[PDB]
This record gives sequence, structure tokens and C-alpha cells, in this order.
Amino acid sequence: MFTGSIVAIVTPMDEKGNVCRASLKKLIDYHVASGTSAIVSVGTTGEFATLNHDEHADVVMMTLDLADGRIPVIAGTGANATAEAISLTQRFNDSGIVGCLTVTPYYNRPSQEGLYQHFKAIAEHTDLPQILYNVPSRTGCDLLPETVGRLAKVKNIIGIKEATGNLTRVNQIKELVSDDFVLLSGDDASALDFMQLGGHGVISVTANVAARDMAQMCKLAAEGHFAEARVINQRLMPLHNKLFVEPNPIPVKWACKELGLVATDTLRLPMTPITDSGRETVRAALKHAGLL
Amino acid sequence: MFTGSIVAIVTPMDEKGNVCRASLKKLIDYHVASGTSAIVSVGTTGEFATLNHDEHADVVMMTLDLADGRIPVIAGTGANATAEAISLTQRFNDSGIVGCLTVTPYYNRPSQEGLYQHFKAIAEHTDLPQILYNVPSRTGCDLLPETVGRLAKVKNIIGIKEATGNLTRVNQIKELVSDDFVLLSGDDASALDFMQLGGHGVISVTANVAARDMAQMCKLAAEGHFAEARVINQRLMPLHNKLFVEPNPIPVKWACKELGLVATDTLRLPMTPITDSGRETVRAALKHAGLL
Amino acid sequence: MFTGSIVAIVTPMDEKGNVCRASLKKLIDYHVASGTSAIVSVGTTGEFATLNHDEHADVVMMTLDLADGRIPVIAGTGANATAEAISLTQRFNDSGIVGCLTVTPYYNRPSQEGLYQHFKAIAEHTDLPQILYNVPSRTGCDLLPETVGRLAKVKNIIGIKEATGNLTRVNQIKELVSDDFVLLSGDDASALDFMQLGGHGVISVTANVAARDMAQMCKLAAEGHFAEARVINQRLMPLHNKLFVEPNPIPVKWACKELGLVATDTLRLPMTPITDSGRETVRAALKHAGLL
Amino acid sequence: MFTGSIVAIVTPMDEKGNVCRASLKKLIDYHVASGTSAIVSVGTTGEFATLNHDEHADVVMMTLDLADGRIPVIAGTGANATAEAISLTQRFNDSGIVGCLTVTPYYNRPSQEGLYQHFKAIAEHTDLPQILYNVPSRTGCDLLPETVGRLAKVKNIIGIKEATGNLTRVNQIKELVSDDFVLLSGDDASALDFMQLGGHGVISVTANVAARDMAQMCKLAAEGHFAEARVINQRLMPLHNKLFVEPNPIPVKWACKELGLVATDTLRLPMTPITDSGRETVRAALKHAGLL
Ligand SMILES: [K+]
Ligand SMILES: [K+]
Ligand SMILES: [K+]
Ligand SMILES: [K+]
Ligand SMILES: [K+]
Ligand SMILES: [K+]
Repeated sequence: MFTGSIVAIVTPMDEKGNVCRASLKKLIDYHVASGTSAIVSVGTTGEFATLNHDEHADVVMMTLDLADGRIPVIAGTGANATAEAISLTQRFNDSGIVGCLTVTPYYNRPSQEGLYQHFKAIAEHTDLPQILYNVPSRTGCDLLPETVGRLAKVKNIIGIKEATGNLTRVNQIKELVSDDFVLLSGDDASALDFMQLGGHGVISVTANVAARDMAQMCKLAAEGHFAEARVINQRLMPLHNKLFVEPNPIPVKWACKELGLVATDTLRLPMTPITDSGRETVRAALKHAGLL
Repeated sequence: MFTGSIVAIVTPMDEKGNVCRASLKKLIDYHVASGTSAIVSVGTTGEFATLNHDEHADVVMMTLDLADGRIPVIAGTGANATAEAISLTQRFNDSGIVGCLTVTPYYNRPSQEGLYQHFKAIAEHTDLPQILYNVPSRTGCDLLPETVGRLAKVKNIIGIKEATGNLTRVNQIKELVSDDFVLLSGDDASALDFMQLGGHGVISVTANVAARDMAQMCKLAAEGHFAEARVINQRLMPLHNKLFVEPNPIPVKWACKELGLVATDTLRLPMTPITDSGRETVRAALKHAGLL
Repeated sequence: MFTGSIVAIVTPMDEKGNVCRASLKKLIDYHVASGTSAIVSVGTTGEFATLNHDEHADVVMMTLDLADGRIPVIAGTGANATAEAISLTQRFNDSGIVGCLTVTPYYNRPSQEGLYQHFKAIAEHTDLPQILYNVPSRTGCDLLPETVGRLAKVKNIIGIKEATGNLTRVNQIKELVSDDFVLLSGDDASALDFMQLGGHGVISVTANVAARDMAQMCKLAAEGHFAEARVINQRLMPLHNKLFVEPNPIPVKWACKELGLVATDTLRLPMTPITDSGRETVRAALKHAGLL
Repeated sequence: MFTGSIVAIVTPMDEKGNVCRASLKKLIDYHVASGTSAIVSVGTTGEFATLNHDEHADVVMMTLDLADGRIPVIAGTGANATAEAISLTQRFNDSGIVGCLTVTPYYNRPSQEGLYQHFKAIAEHTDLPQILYNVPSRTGCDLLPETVGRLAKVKNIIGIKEATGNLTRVNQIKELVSDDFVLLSGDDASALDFMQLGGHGVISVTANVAARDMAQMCKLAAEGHFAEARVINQRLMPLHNKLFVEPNPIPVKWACKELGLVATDTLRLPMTPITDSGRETVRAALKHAGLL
């Protein structure tokens, strides 16, 4: 459901830029075989910015179909207009997804009162569980712990993906919310630290290409075996870093292609193909993790 | 017209959040009478974030119809997907707009090369003049002078709205582009300084309520009369700051309502109504500028 | 020695700005009675910036004398010139202090190679244990984990006071150093989190006025009792924050006076007396902690 | 003289780190011949951080003796303890210096009120003109325009060396001070922009090796001939940047050695010798400026 290693899955494309079903099926089978806890479909790593809402919905529904009940699917449903976020969420009502990952409005820089009204309105128009998502480097907006506390009082707001990389947020949030509100890292390089402080898992880029290792790390964390988890983390740290050598998901798509998990590493503009220097860097990180 | 005081006009709304034609007419007449150089329709201040593409186009067309040839209109046309920006651009071909204001992709944080490809593609598919728009605090990415220099070689990329507030950008860009490339400030509080360093004008929030003083300030600046311009700037500085006391365009829409230029101060979520403390701050700034 | 709750003790002054022996003795007796693990004398909170090296040495020696073997004393010995740091350290050779707290050079912004040469030269001119101290908001310099690793190879460099508040540093450093290199927080508000990640204690401002609570928190942490430690932390969090409402040690000196621990709250310029608003804020925090 | 191109002169050292009188003479003659306005002796670039007060005074006196009335000398006199700044100031009373350059307290992060008291006290105890010096990247504190305005009312506080590189400060300060208060840039790369906005000159690192071009650039700027000045600035921009490729004054001392102006490029720890890559970068910048 909402703990352990959750992959922010790539939306694999053909050379034309449209979803590649055979690739998507190969990835999903991989995540089932690897012990991934859930799949986030059409999150940031899934190129939500460059799919239209129809295309987005098609990918989510295809992912659900291919998952075939073997692995839970959380849909990306964020938007920077509240009405649009409500419309997008309503597309998934009764779909089979287990909840929604909803990013703070980007670009328009709402106030904290605005963020409260936005997420409350979205939560009120669905029965689906809502995971807030804070990623200020992308959005220009920072959903602060006090406001997460206020929102956690809404019945179906049940967790947060905290992608600041600021580990002080874990216990600031935890003290204002109930014991069952889920804290998930959105920052691979700090995620083991985030779990060590009390978080419950990660929505991960790295899990796209090191799914088994990520699942093993997160299990060890949950069991309180941090030193064993950290050995895995150290083997993965160059991926955690170098999968952002160029803008995500440029590196992870390349890595997926290199590993034979997807047919092509195509992305949509303004994301551009990986540079030669980038390929060499990512290749080295994959080798360090023992994947190549 | 791409120099002088250009207003980033509000999109006035009724209580339902729908565009108020009567209020828009009043603003347009105000700008014609007050000597504003041009109107930026559905820029940031015009709530491009929360209008859909149809409503956005309607507002641009309504603005053109109401302007009736008396003042030039520039349309906001940016998007974070290069295909969507191209699509939106096509809607305005032969509309009567003089140019497009096209923001760097927000949220997805493309590389410089990605920005280059993005804007180059948009420019290729129109004959309309394009004004690049850099606002890193909103978008998460920063279109750097070197890339602006590469883009300025494209025939119909004709200027930039630089909203960093980092004044060193003026001459870094100027030295890389031709003498006819327009530099426009997107930061009211530093705009006179921007013009003093070589900028050609401003795309302004303050101009929505102080159009005549903005128009004269920019003229004096273009003539080299900076001391004279600075007297006006000092009277407007509280507005340049306090129009951002809560997220733009919340304060300026309230100010327009207080002056009687628009029927209601309604905005779309996630923007919310001005706080009482914000009304007090904004009113004080209006009085400092001599407007109430 | 170098774990648990270490107080960065204030240098109490008379009204003239010189050390007050009776106050210093009262504080030291308090730390012995409270279970404080060690005292840092003439660190940042002890006003190292505004004591001359003679005055500094006198305070350290007086603190040692008053401690009377009951509680270990670590001297502040940092300087931004290597020669000066060596001279200051040599004053304490054979003094009775148990080690030195040596801040990265401030103002001059050395490179990482510079930081390496600086601390290596200092370590080579003493037999005393050296605790590095990184506080970039004050110094303009950031001693990065790689360089801490390089330095940890020097026999008598035995730990670090990490005052960035960036909790990712704990495990970055730990993986590059031996199991016996000591990690101490220099940031009260994050210090329980820092210990939860693997750190060994804190050099604390808050311990000046909540010494018993800080010692109890740190003991619980070391025992792996984080939830119990966090209850104490929550009671102390307003002090952890509000003891920096005005520049440290302005608030903590006031609080020490209010509690009857020191005779006067005098400081040296450019530190100035606490403002009325500050007194009210600090008073509230003391009340929250159950100290007043 | 407190306008035009003022050099923040290196303190040339022999291999032992002691001041080289022969090298200093050569530099002083160079500045007299090249039209430099004044010499700042034992500023940041002069390694004020690593000279003791006696050595600092010796260098100022030697500079005065060598200048022999041919060029005005301003002494660096700042400290982070108000008493120490006063003490140092007294050493220079009736020395022959024309003024003092006094940096905001570093490391201890005083309040604005603390800065006000600090500088007010220093000014009270001398008849020498005082130039305030703001460099937040080094000091950890930021002397804001409002406080500069309060200090400019003190009769002998006569200007400011503003080294933020934040160009909005020019007119924020100008509007709060009298027409005769001097604004000087402390950031070579933005200094021409600073002058274009109303600044009166620069306290420069670049001037150590490009004194004549700096002197002419500043004259053209003072005359309003900004286009002409900017041609010179463009030839000097690689030096303005690459003199900071490693910590200042490491690169400029190497540059002075390469040109033959000083016998050795030796500095005091924690400054270290220039890297090979830095020598290559600096040399390239020298050639761009036409100096080798
Ligand atoms: K809930
Ligand atoms: K939108
Ligand atoms: K062009
Ligand atoms: K060691
Ligand atoms: K020093
Ligand atoms: K004055």
C-alpha cells in the first residue's frame, strides 16, 4: 500500500514519444518479481509535465491493467489549479488505484492557506487516499509541517512524499500528525536517513533500476537493521546521485534502456537525450551497484 | 510596442471566477488613457496557471476586441511541454496580437540545451515575435545569459522579460545579443535600476493601478533622466513591494477593486482572498503612491 | 569526555564586561549537579570573538580550577590564522583540559586544502585531542565530509562539532571515519535527530539553562530510547529556537540571569542587551520548559 | 581620495611570510604611475586575517612611507570586537592615512542595532573618515541600507564599500544618505554596473594587475561614458571572475609574481599555493586583458 520501496516509474516511450506497452509491461513484471511495494504512475519521474490529462489517464489505466492486481498502483494527480486537480482525480475514482500522489501547486506560489484550501477541496471530491507531495525546488512552494498537520486532520489525507532533502522535516511532521500518517522520502540520496528518523519508505527513482536492492534496503530499515541497510545504500549512492546528473528522468530512462528493461530511452521536450558524458557517468554508477 | 511601461494585466473575474468583460473594458480604457505601451494578456499576473487553454484564448481575444487597435496586446503563451507551447501559439496566429510572452518550462527543470530546443521549436512554428520569460523563483529553472545569446540568433526571438531581480543579468545579456534585442524587467521593485543599466522597459504589476506614473517613469528612464524617474519610483516603491505581500495577483486585484477599476477581487484557487492585514498594507501603499 | 550533553558555557560577566568568578563557579556547580558531560569553555556561546587571547586563557584556566576535576573541560582554540591557532592551543598544553574545540577559519574562506593544512598543522603542535568545528553561517566556510575524512586520519583529530543543521552530514561523515570518531551536534533544535542518525551527543546552548533535561535527553538517546527523549525535546524546543531570537549568547545570558545562575547578563559589543520583546519571548520558552 | 579606482593592495611576502618592502615599493610605484586613486592597505586582499595588529600596523606605515605623499592610503581597521576596532584605529591616528576601511564584525553575527553601536563607537573615537565595509559572504552578517542610513548621520562615517554584488543596494542606500556619502563597489565583476547605477568607484582586486585600465574605466564611468567603460570591463571580466578561482588573494598574488611586480607569491596559512589548474585559468585571464 504505502510503506517500503515505492517506485516512481518511468513512462517508457517509443521513438515517437508515446507510451510503449511492451516496455511498461516488462517494468511492471520486474517490480512484481523484485519485491517493490507499490508503483507511482505518472509522478515526476513518469513525465507528468509533458503528458496531457488524456495521455496521463491512459498510462495510469494501462499500468493498472498490467499490474493485474499483483502490485498496488498510486496515480499522480497533482495540478496547479484546484479545479484541474479535482478533474484529474475524478478520472481515477473507482479505477482500481489505491490512492493519489498530489503535488503542491507549481508556478503560482500559493500561500499556506492556499495549499490548505487546495488539498482540502481535492480530498473532498474523492474517496481515494491522498499522499501530499512537497518538492520546493520544482514548484517554488514549500508545504510546511504546520500546514501538513492541518491537512492530516482531513480523513483521506493519509501521508506525505517529502522531497526537500531536509531531514528535520521528518520529526516536525511526525509530532503534528497521527501515528498512522505515512512519511515517505522523495529524495533517494537521503531516504535511508529519512527512514532512520521515523519515515516509512521512499518513492524512488533509483528503484527503477535497482528494485531488488531498494526493496531489501527498505525491509532492513523497517526492521531496525540500519547498518545492514547502509551497506546496500552505499552500493546505490552513486545511482542516487548520478541519476540526477542531467534532469530526471533523462538518466534513469537511459539506464533502463541500458539494462534492457525498456526498448527506447525517448523523452518528451523540453527533456532532451542524455549527453555522452552523462551516459559514462550513469554507466559507472550502474557498475558500482553491480548491475552491469 | 516592446519598450516602456507594459502592464501584466489582471484577468478580472466575477464571483464565479469567470472573466468579467465589463471590468476588463474599464481596465483597457484606463491603459489607453494613461499611456501604457502594451498589455500582456494572461501573463503570470493574469492567472495563466488557472485558466484552461480555451478560457486563456478567450481572454486574449476579448482583450484584443476591447483594445480595438488602440493599444498593442502581447499574449502569454508559455507551457512546460514544448508541444503544448507550440499548440497554444497556433491559436493566436493571425489573432491581432503583436507578440508572445513565453515562460521557461516550470516544474520539470530542463537543462540549458532543453531550454534552447524548447524555445527554438516554438519560434520555428510561428511568425509572431517571441519574448522569452525567466522567473526562476516560480519555475525552478534559470535561463542563463549564454542560452539567451544562442536564442537571440533566432530571427523572431526578439527579447526577454528578466524577472530574477538580479541586475547583473542586464549587461551579461546585452553583451551577447544585438542592439535591437529588447530587455524588459519582470521585477517592479528593481525595474528602474534595470532600465538604468540598459533595459528598455518593464512588464509590470504596479502599472495595473499606477499606469500614468509608470508610463512617465519609463519615459524619463529611456531619455536618461534617472534622477527624475527615481522620484516617481520612490513614491511607487511601497506598491512595488506590497503588491507581493501575499501571492500575486491577490493584492493587485484587491487594489483594482478598491480603486473601482474592477467589479470584484475574485481569483481562482489555489489563490485565496486577501487577509485583513494585507488589505491594510496594500491600502497604505496606494495612499503613498497618491492613488486614494 | 566527548559524548552526551556538553554545555557551550556562557562566559558570565560583571557590568564592566569582565569575567565574573562567582557566577562562573555557580554555573560549573550547576553542571556538576545536573549531569552535564563536559564543558566547552570560550566557544562561540562563551564569546570567543570578543575576548583577547589572554582573557580567553584566563577564563579557561579559571573554569578548570573551579571544575576541580569534577567535570571535563574542553577549550575553544579556533583562529582564522593557522599560526595564531597554534599559539592559542600551546597555551593549554599540559593545562588539564581534555581537548580543544577548533573552528574552521572564519572570514578568509580557505579552500578544502587550506582547511586540511590548517587543522593538520594545529594537530601536529599538540598532544591534545582536537574536535573540528563547522559552522558555515558564521564563518563563510564549509568543512565538507571528504575533508573531515582526510583529517580523521591524523591521530589526535578525534571528532567534529557539526553545526550546519544539515542532518545528511551525520552518515556522510560516519562512513569516512573510524567507529571511534565522535560526532557532535552544534545545532540544538536538530540535535536529537542528529543523535538518532548516529551522532554521539551535542555541544549545546540550551544545556546552559536546562542542563538536567539535556543530560536526561542525551542519556535516553544513547540508550536508544528516542520516543522518551523526544518528549523532553518537545518541552525544550521553544528554548532551542528562541535562545536564537536575538544573536547568541544574548538570549541565553538573559535566561541565565533570570534563573539566578549568573549575576548580570552583560556582554561585549557588538553584542547588545536583549530587547524587551526578546525578554518576553525567552521568558515564554523558559515557562514552557517548566523552568520558571 | 575616496572615488575612482582604489586598489585593495596585496601584502607581498617573502618565502617566510614576512612583508617584502622591495616588492611593496614596486607596487606602490606602479599605482602612482598608473593613475590609481588610492591604496587600501591591509584590506581583505591584503590578508588582514593573518597579520597580527603589529604586523598590520607595520605594513600600513611602510605603505605610507613608500607612498611618500604621492597617493592616498586608507587603512583596513575592522575587527569583530568593538574594543579591538577602537584600539586598532588609535594606532593610525596622525599616521598620514586619509581614512579607515572598517568591516562589519565577522563570525559573531551581531544585530543591526549591534552594528549601529559598533560603528558609532569607532567613529566617535577618531577624527579619521570611516568607510563601512559590508561583505556578508565572509562575515555572516549583512549591514542593511536602513542601518547604513542611520550611520551616515555620524559626521565621520563618509561612505561604504558594498561587496554583496547585489546591485539593488546602490539606490537603496543612496536614497537614505546625503549626496556626499561615497558608495564604492567591493565586487570587481559587478563594479561597472555599480557605478552605472550611481556608485562612485571601486575597491578592487583586479586593479592590482590592471591598474591603468581600471583607472580609465572608472573615469569613463564617472563621466557617464558607460559604453566606453564597458569595452574595458569586457577585456577585464575574465580577471574579475578568475581572480576568485581559488580564494583571494591566492590568484592575484600569483598574477603579480607572473608579471614581475612582486618577488614571491607566498601567503599565510590557511591560504595555500595556487593549483596548476588555477595558474592556467589566471594566466588565460591575464592574456585576455592584454597583460602578458
Ligand atoms: K487523515
Ligand atoms: K494549470
Ligand atoms: K532575434
Ligand atoms: K584520529
Ligand atoms: K586573525
Ligand atoms: K557622514
